[PDB]
Amino acid sequence: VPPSLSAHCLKMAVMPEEELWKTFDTHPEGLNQAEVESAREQHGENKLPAQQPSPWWVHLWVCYRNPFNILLTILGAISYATEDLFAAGVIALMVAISTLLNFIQEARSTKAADALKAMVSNTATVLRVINDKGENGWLEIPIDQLVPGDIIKLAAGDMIPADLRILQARDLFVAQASLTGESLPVEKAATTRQPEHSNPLECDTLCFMGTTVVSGTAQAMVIATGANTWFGQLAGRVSEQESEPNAFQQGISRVSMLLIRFMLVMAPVVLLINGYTKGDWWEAALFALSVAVGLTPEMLPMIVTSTLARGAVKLSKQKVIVKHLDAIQNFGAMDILCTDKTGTLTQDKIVLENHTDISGKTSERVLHSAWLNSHYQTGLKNLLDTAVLEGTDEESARSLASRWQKIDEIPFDFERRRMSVVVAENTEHHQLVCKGALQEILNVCSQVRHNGEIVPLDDIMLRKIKRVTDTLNRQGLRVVAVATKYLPAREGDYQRADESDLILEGYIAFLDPPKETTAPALKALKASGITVKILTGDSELVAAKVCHEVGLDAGEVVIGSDIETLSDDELANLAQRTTLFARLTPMHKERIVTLLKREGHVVGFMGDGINDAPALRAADIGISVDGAVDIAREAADIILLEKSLMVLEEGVIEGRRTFANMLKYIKMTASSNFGNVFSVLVASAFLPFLPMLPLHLLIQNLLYDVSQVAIPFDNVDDEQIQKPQRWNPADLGRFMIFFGPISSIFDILTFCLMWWVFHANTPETQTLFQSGWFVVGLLSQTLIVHMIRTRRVPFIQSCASWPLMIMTVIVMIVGIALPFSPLASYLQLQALPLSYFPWLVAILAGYMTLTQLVKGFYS
Ligand SMILES: [Mg+2]
Repeated sequence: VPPSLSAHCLKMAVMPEEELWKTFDTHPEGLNQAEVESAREQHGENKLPAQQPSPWWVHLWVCYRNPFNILLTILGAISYATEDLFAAGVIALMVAISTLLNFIQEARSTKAADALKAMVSNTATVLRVINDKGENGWLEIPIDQLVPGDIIKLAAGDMIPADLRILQARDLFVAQASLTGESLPVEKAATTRQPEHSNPLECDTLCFMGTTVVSGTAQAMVIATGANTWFGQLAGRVSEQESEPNAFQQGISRVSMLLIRFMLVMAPVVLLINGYTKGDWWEAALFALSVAVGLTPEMLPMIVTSTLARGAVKLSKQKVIVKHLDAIQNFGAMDILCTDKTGTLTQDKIVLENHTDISGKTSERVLHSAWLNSHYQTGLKNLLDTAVLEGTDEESARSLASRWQKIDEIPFDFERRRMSVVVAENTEHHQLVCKGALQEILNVCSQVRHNGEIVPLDDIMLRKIKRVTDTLNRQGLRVVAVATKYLPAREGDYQRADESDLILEGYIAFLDPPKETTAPALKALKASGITVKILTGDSELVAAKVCHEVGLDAGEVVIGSDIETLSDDELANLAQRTTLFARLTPMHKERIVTLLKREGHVVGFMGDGINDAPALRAADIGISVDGAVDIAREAADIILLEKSLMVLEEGVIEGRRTFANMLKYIKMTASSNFGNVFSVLVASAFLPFLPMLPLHLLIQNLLYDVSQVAIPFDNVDDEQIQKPQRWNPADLGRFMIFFGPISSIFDILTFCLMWWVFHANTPETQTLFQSGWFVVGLLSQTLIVHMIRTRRVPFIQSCASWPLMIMTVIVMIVGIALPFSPLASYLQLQALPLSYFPWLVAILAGYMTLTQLVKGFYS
């Protein structure tokens, strides 16, 4: 920070507002097109939404830094060094395919996740001159067009586009955690109320760029733009913009890290045992290359990405359009679901039930009062208005339409949460009818009609009305109170201020029948381990009653007022053991989701509201609907076609299947590779030659992975997808430790069979031995898949899908017939005598039966 720029801000904050208009050449009405153009030409332009794009060459490097590709490149270069061009070329092709696949996937991710902030859809509210004749108005212009000395208006949830001086403010609060480091918002006043000057960042009359407005409204004037902002650049995200990678790529990286760990503790050991026993350190390093390449699945990223892609494709037919590949991983493992009640628990169809007055008696004059407000409205079509319109009879409707004529209408606004319609049956007096939320109705009503008699509205009547609508809400009934007022005829236009001293004729009640499909869906969601939570903005009574029909156990309720007082940890503790949250603002939903995220649960939020998008952004997975507002869809992570918990439940089941397959392949390949590597290690000392060469091991792995291409099409047992899928190397390591030595035992048997029975006990005839262990190693690896895929019995209690069973047969045929081919010469393999095949079959059958029997010892 420059000291010179640290004094101009203080001077402007302490400068009188009277002289501020002339200093920046700004008028109270605003800035015209010519004035704005001159200011832009002279001072410059503000921070443009455009940012530095990632070059094609630069993106390839970050697309390559992942540890798996580094390990593969190291192995390929080493194989090139040790006079092995074929293996090095194959490894190079594998790493190139991996890089291209990661490239296309990362381009898709960048399309899905361009940056932390779009900075393009963000605009600013400026006065300007819309009519160009001094009429002015309100415009939504990009922040880049904000010139210095421009009058702007601030509202809650709007980030500061540039440095501004507060001219007028009404309870304006700004979160300056980025600049000042304080999370607590600092109130901003029109005049500097701070006693001590010389603190430009702490000045209450100055707001800097990069900060947001927590609450309140204000009208400030821009003082700096472009590089003149105290933030400086605030847009130099040229490189390392996506510091956090996909959780999917993170999973692949940690899986590769486990195997790298195993290599770094096993390859040196082999180098020692064979290399000290014999003394040929070149062959010792060749053994080290063999063990290092033994456990390194070549197409691990290819198979995992294929599995996730197939999951995403088959979810598309289940009305679950998943945006990103990574989203499936979080979708399977999700265990807490936070949804609003309207549209998921209850169908959005809203029928009308009852015509009660303040006394609760069924009164039809309340329907007469309500019908005019709905019919004589010219605003946006309302489904509730059509409901109350249908509620009334046709003859009475025609009589009312003939008797009354529309005069004026008050549009519905969130500030008052009410809408009023002015109608008149004659030219002497006019009748104003207003409907809305109950509390806002009593706030504007001073008298009520009790049993058809006008009575002053005292406190006892307020309490009795509160009790009766409390009973209505406990029934599950959305109460809407209707108010009427008689005023003399006038030529003026009625405004929101005219809704005062009205007479509350009665209350109308509406109910939402819960979806017929939602009860089994909620019963099944708990059968999948998913805990359903309701974060609803409606009344606590209505939500509690709604939870009863569906079958969800409301238990004790939590009101959004209480959660405001609590801190992060206590609120997280409360939210862990509570199911329903009511009377919630969007920030409350975001905070509750973030606090639920802490303990490790993968929390997903489902919403289709305009203000619901930040909750979608915060959660581990944001589920929205195609029929929602566009911004929510762009901020989501799964856009299912229609709001239904049955569709989401089936989507979760399929997203668990995709995870079970993707993890099952990892465990199978890791265990088999570790078994082969262990066998190489234990027999490294005794064999004067390599058990199997790297070119032999690499081809075996490639063919096994080709047989692993059908894994995404496998049939997952219902036991696997019955709980959230967790991914941790702690269990992968012990699975490898258990299921490696079982393979190593039979590989030792194969070593002994070659050494003694077939007399391949001389380094001049190592090819028969090396070739011989290759056929059995490649056959057993693919054959053990059917034994170890399922905890239950291998063929009579749980079978495998056709693609998997087939590809296994094809790879077996390729492996057996590979030595009997011209390709044997280039692969350093040779033909095998017919006496081998019965021994091969015996070894494979023994390995299968043994492994199936031992299998029960995991638990
Ligand atoms: Mg093996």
